[PDB]
Amino acid sequence: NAPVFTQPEYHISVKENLPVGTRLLTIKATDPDEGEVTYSFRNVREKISQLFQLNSLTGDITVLGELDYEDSGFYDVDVEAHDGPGLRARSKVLVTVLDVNDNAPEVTVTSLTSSIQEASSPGTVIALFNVHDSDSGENGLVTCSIPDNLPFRLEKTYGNYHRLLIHRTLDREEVSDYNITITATDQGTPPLSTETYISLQVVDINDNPPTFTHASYSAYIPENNPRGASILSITAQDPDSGENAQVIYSLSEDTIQGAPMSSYVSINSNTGVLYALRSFDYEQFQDLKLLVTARDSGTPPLSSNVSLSLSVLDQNDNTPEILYPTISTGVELTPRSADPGYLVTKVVAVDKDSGQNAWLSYRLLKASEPGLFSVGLHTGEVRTARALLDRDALKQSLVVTVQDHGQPPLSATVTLTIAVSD
Ligand SMILES: *[C@@H]1O[C@H](CO)[C@@H](O[C@@H]2O[C@H](CO)[C@@H](O)[C@H](O)[C@H]2NC(C)=O)[C@H](O)[C@H]1NC(C)=O
Ligand SMILES: *[C@@H]1O[C@H](CO)[C@@H](O)[C@H](O)[C@H]1NC(C)=O
Ligand SMILES: *[C@H]1O[C@H](CO)[C@@H](O)[C@H](O)[C@@H]1O
Ligand SMILES: *[C@H]1O[C@H](CO)[C@@H](O)[C@H](O)[C@@H]1O
Ligand SMILES: *[C@H]1O[C@H](CO)[C@@H](O)[C@H](O)[C@@H]1O
Ligand SMILES: *[C@H]1O[C@H](CO)[C@@H](O)[C@H](O)[C@@H]1O
Ligand SMILES: *[C@H]1O[C@H](CO)[C@@H](O)[C@H](O)[C@@H]1O
Ligand SMILES: *[C@H]1O[C@H](CO)[C@@H](O)[C@H](O)[C@@H]1O
Ligand SMILES: [Ca+2]
Ligand SMILES: [Ca+2]
Ligand SMILES: [Ca+2]
Ligand SMILES: [Ca+2]
Ligand SMILES: [Ca+2]
Ligand SMILES: [Ca+2]
Ligand SMILES: [Ca+2]
Ligand SMILES: [Ca+2]
Ligand SMILES: [Ca+2]
Repeated sequence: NAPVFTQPEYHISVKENLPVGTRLLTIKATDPDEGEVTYSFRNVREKISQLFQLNSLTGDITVLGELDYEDSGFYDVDVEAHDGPGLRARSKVLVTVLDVNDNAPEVTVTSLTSSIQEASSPGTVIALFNVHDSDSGENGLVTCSIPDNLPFRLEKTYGNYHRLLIHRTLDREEVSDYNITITATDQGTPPLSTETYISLQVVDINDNPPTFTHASYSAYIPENNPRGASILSITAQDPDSGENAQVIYSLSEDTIQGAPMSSYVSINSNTGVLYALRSFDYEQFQDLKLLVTARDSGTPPLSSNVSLSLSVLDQNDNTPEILYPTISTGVELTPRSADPGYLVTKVVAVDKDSGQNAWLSYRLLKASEPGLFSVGLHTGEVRTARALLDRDALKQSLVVTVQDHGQPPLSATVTLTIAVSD
């Protein structure tokens, strides 16, 4: 009779990743009469013909083309058998393909937002993306990941549609740009990830003013100073960017000695270098109060004020004046009967400067009769040091020198003519 298969249908359950040529199964037919047995496909299917290879003699079924679960999951194959002339025996072969997580998730970004205002309202849609995975089961479910520390809340809009919203108010002065990476994680083991990142640039509002490094300033200038002298350097900082962060310096206008402030001090608008336009004579005025403003470009401008206090330092640049005596007989008198210590005269002198530069000391330089008189060091009193004698001359002359105590010191000289009275 006809041959007999060991089973009218053969089953197998294999994974889709089975290498080509791997033996799938083996079909057996036997003749019961007492040989040569043919094994051939029955109704050849083009997909089944490409995907499965069997020879007649071995009767083994091996893989000819890679099986993709995503293409087809079940195969119904018709097989028969010949003994030569006799009736062809029929038998089915059923191949169950299993799913292997061999497709990482594919993320398609539908909408996006590439810029956001600093003081913007939270809740703006940053991105609306959808993820699709070709695999099946838990190998096909997908989760969307965003860095944890970054303060935003991501939620799923509907089904596999997700939204990326702003949970925390944004401020440009913290970080400039963003490289936000959403990583798609597969649930099937081992998991397969596919990450996609989006770029962003933060809009910058002019909401911060320029701030000075010190709440108040104070500089010092010598009395005489060159034209265009470098007095100070001022610097203010603006945490913004672009036009909204440039600094421009100005000197608020006041009046000194009836003259505008622009007469003595200028500032460079770009570099806070304070320049002195004239020399500040200490005996004319000692100090001036200034106000420095710093603004930014763009609209509207945003500025700040700082209180500068400029002080001129005195310099010994004035010789003492001897107001007494001047060129009334220039001759002072002294009695012949004058006791020791008689106040003959007293030198009067002043000094335009201040402090040690206005500290006068008078000393005796030259005397017609040496031990007769005495000049008070700090009072300038010309007095008698001894009693007068008949030998002493009728007309006397002293040379007094007035010194200031500055650095370096300056002196003056005066000759006193003192007549001896009788
Ligand atoms: C965002 O950052 C990632 C890094 O986390 C960047 O990825 C780099 O890409 C270059 C170019 O192909 C690779 O050579 C590096 O290996 C990647 N860095 C890694 C893996 O850490 C990505 O290009 C950035 N994109 C934007 C828009 O900023
Ligand atoms: C600067 O002037 C503004 C108003 O013009 C004022 O609000 C501010 O207090 C002033 N600066 C200082 C340090 O007082
Ligand atoms: C010019 O130079 C002086 C030093 O001589 C600085 O102190 C000033 O700030 C400016 O830079
Ligand atoms: C601001 O910039 C000036 C330059 O003009 C410096 O001299 C100052 O010390 C501050 O850094
Ligand atoms: C008065 O005295 C001072 C200091 O002794 C001198 O520097 C000056 O020239 C004048 O003679
Ligand atoms: C006082 O005396 C001195 C002498 O050294 C002169 O140099 C000066 O001009 C003043 O007459
Ligand atoms: C007064 O006269 C004397 C001369 O003894 C000078 O030395 C002095 O400088 C001042 O002219
Ligand atoms: C007496 O004479 C002297 C010059 O010898 C003067 O310096 C003095 O002021 C007074 O006239
Ligand atoms: Ca596959
Ligand atoms: Ca698969
Ligand atoms: Ca997958
Ligand atoms: Ca801000
Ligand atoms: Ca800003
Ligand atoms: Ca600003
Ligand atoms: Ca002077
Ligand atoms: Ca002076
Ligand atoms: Ca002086």
